[PDB]
Amino acid sequence: HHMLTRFLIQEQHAGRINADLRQLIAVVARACTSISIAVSKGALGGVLQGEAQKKLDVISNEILLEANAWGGHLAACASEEMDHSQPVPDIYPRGDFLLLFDPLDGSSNIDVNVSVGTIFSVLRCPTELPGDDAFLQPGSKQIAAGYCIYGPSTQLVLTVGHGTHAFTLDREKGEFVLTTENMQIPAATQEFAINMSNQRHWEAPMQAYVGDLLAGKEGTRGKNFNMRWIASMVADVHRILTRGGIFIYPWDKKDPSKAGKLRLMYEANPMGLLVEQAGGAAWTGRERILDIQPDQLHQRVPVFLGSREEVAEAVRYHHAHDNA
Amino acid sequence: HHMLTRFLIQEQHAGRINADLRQLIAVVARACTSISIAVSKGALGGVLQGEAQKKLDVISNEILLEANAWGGHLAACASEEMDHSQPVPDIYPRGDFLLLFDPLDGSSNIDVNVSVGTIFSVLRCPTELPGDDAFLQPGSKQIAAGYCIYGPSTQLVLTVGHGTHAFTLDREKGEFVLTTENMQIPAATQEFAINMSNQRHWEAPMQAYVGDLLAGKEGTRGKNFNMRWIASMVADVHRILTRGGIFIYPWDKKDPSKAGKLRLMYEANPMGLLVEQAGGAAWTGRERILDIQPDQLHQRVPVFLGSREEVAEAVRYHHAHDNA
Amino acid sequence: HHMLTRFLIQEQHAGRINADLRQLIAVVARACTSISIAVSKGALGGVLQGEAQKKLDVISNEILLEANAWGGHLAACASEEMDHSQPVPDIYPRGDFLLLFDPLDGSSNIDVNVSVGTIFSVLRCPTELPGDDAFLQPGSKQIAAGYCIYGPSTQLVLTVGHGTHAFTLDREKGEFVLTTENMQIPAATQEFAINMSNQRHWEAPMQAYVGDLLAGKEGTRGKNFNMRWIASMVADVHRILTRGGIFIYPWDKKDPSKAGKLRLMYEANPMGLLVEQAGGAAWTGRERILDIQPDQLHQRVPVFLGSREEVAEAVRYHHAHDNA
Amino acid sequence: HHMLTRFLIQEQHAGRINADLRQLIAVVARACTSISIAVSKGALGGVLQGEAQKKLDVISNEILLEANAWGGHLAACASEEMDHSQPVPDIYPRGDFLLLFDPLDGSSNIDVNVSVGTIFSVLRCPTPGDDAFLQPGSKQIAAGYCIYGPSTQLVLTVGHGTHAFTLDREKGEFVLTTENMQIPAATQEFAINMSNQRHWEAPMQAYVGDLLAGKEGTRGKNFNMRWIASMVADVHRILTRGGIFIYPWDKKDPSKAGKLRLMYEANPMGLLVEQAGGAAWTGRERILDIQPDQLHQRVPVFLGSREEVAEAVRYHHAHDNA
Repeated sequence: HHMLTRFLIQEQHAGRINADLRQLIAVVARACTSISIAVSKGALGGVLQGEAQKKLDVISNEILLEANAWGGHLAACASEEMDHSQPVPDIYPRGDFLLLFDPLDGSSNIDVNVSVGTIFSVLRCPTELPGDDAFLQPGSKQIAAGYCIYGPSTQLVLTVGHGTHAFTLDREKGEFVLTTENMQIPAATQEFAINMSNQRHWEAPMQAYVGDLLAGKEGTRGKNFNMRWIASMVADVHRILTRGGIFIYPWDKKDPSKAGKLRLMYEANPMGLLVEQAGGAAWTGRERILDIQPDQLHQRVPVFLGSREEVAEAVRYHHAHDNA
Repeated sequence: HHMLTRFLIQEQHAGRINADLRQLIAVVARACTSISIAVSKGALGGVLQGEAQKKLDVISNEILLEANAWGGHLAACASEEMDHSQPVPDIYPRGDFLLLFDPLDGSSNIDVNVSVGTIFSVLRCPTELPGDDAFLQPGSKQIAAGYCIYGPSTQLVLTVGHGTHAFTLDREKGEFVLTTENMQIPAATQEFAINMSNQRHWEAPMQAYVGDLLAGKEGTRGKNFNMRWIASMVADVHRILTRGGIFIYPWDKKDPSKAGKLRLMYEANPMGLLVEQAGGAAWTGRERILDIQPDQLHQRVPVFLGSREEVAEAVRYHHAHDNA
Repeated sequence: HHMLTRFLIQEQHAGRINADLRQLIAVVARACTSISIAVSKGALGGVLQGEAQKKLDVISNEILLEANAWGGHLAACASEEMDHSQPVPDIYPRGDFLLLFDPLDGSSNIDVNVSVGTIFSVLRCPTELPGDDAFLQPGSKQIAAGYCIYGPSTQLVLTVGHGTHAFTLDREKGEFVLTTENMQIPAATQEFAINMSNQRHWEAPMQAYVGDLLAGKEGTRGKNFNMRWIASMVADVHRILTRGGIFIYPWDKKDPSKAGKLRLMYEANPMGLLVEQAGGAAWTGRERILDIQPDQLHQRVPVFLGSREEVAEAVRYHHAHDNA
Repeated sequence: HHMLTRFLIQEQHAGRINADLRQLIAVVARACTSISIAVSKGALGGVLQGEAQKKLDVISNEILLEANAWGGHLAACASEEMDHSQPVPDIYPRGDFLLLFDPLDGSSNIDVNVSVGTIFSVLRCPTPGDDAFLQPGSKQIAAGYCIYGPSTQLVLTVGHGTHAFTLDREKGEFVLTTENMQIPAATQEFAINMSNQRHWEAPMQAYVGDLLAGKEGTRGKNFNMRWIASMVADVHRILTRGGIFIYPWDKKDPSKAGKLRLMYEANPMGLLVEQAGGAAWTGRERILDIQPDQLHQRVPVFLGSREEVAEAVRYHHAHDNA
């Protein structure tokens, strides 16, 4: 059994991460392990709802505002629940990392015992007193991204720029163990995850693309598709990282001013990096997600994730519509 | 702090079950606890896929073949994986119960860390040497039904004909603890669970019904709908038992011979009883599921489950079609 | 590996126990598992003292008062804390067994994190409404005896008259696993367990025996001795079952009325049977413990247990004194 | 619940320890948690005997050789099983701490499911080799043990009292359960290996003889005894409810000044006992003031209720003057 701790040390010896980033990823993994234990207790733990999300915000903020006492090397932190990033305390040393944290992904499933998750992303603080504006970096500047999925088992999935790697929580030991090295997303797929209840709100190339999925063998695609919609992004992506697929949360006309539903800095960029590092693709329908220069901390963006040939197909429907 | 064991003893003192059925439900609860532990280990423990299902068939069949040594009171057992029911060994005392067991519900999710489940149903043996034909009873003759859902928490949901009750596994104690007495499914809902990739294969009233769901506030329904599709029936019904909704797996033309996807005896009937004991409805689109006289052990049937007003609406679409 | 449940089923197939006794031993094992969990939590869980003993009496008497609902087949129960035996409820089926239960052995160690234990003994009820007098049977009439020791690991040690066998609790599974079949106590030893602070109170042969142990190689014994005194009888005897030794709690003059410290029915007889079934000896210093016909349920008796040659030597000192 | 982690952070804000010592105590706590899990599995896990001790030395030396990767701030490490101290790797940053580690205390109990323990001691490296470890016990900046019993408990001092934490097995974290442990000044409980009686020097035999005489002798009260042969377990009882623990000089190996080791056992347990109001003496002098001569020096040990230790010392001083 190859422990996460030995894995991160090997990553330092290979020269892919320094000691500071290894220790920060350790703080996060311990935080996710704490979240895992609370979620695992269900209604017996008191965490089990907007109240469930607030309690995980509490557990997340506590661990992460003491993170520098235990090797976080953080300059600043940004939580999906808060409007602005928060500075690190003066009582502990400051480091050169910006952490973005999504404590509870898949909030509508917290009460109904479907897998939920935590998403995190690590940027570098530009070469002090970092503020909101220091977080506005393209996804390609992430130095680490990952999620922890709380399901029948607890799994940490991470990348530091050299592939995407899955670890399973050994509950007896309280430690993560490497269980899938170098996750690989097959280039093609017959499985799509999209919220089909939003069909009438999508723009035309999006409706044309899905309509062809439905037509299957009887349509231009020549093969039949199947679908899932878990409404935990972490669960849908975890399936895609395991056996391929496409996940889509596109623009829709319900809130026309909103560029999308998922947030660029907290969800699209970290999941996008994991997917690319597993050979997947991560696009808005029209452009590469990781190259967007963010304008605001909480910017929304359409998300097309997964098997790269299928993302390429979906992108083509959009470019062909724009060019018609 | 209300233990499953004490709950069942109260059910006996209340005259709703006898000692034999209480002990069989204890055997089932223990078997689900063991499955829960194996699934919680992920790739570290064993289940981690056809190989995953076979390992769960083995863990289930071992405990269930020694059930009568520990209060099973079983005359015969039928596993969803086996073509035929199996008699219990003569070495241990025989009882008056027929057990239907579905060891792994949601098999396409076993390897991707989404909630899966076990489903079980208890019939009374007619008054010796029962075979497949002794299992062919309408769902209204079930004396017990339930499932165990392996999610971020492990929960056992059960009925013996006096409401539907959810217990959460206390992993420290190894025992189930009552966490929701008298589950109730709201009469109306705005959530549907159906595999929308199969749209082109449905019959017309099914397509008209779903088309109106998609139309939402701009169509005859006057309200917008949201959807999930987890492809673990236990997870979708567990959401409905918690907060309402409708779950549909209808007839489709992909395999025109088959009346449906889900099995009447192993899936529709036990989940149907749980849903009804929580104030929901359980219909084929045209008739009450629990009144069907089964013709074969592995009979398939279309399934419309959940909020009773929404199920009623779906049924109306079909009855109106048959009458036009 | 080899589960306690399967071990007991094999013991039934061999004709050494029936189904009733197997199920009762299961009830006891389950109760010891629950005590084990409470004790493992220390001050965090509840047990942490007379209040500690009372909390264990409560946990024990609760499980044992519903024992016949789960296969206890008990006619009556006697706890060392209670003055008299208690009948089983008429609401549940009555059986043919008398259970003697010592919930907390080594009570002076409960608060200082030294191994403690539970001791139990099973008699058959003579062929209705058994009272204290039905329990007054010689230890040779026990059909089962054992203890559970709560140490750094939890282990159940048991005999049903065919050797003594140790099972280790697998905390992940919640089940006992065979870890030493056919425990054997070496005939000779160099280790003694006695409370040396009571030396001035012992009778003369007892003082000469121990004086010779102290003299070691420079005295008549020709070998040096080492000693322990834990003041948990289960821990001292557990060492003896693992690697030999002698355990002595003799008569003393502090309370001249009292024949000894340990109780014949709750401590001497069950531990004596386990030691004998492991090839050791169990004597009062003058006669075989398991042949004593008890006069009262709480009779005390001196105890010399362990390596049979060493026990024989201790007995010789006393017989030579009585004959001089 | 008050977590060890929050406890250690308050100790830094109070100015009693710095960030380096807090993180090192965290490394040790994690290492003891890992030992605890292995020991809890008994024969089911592997460790359960010299083979048991070696497997625990392996688990211990592995974690401690990467300690500086996780905030050890170690300059060198010394294990009871090894002859000499071991330097820390150059790959990781060096710190200012000397760690002495006793991975398995009470080795004769590892196979028979009686409480065993780990003992540790932290010195500061002067501004490193074996000789750098030769500091009197009064220069320890931290000491403690972890006792693996029915529960797992970490007992610790950093020079401001002695404090017990209980392992919450579900959470994997230590929780404060006895703040400011206090050893009552007097006692009626003694822990000594009575099988060694004929080997003790005269004052030791007279002292024990008077315990046995009890109310019929000069002491005027009756005594009771334990001997667990895990030092951590006997001292843990004393830290909970008083008593005296004695492993004296004896004539079986006359060259050896005692059985227990000064650096790995006597000094750390002595500091915990003193910080709980107890006393820690050789029978003739204060243990924590001894200047060690060698890393593995042995010393007689009299620990616990200070009045009872003082009584034991008086028997010896009177003998040396008679």
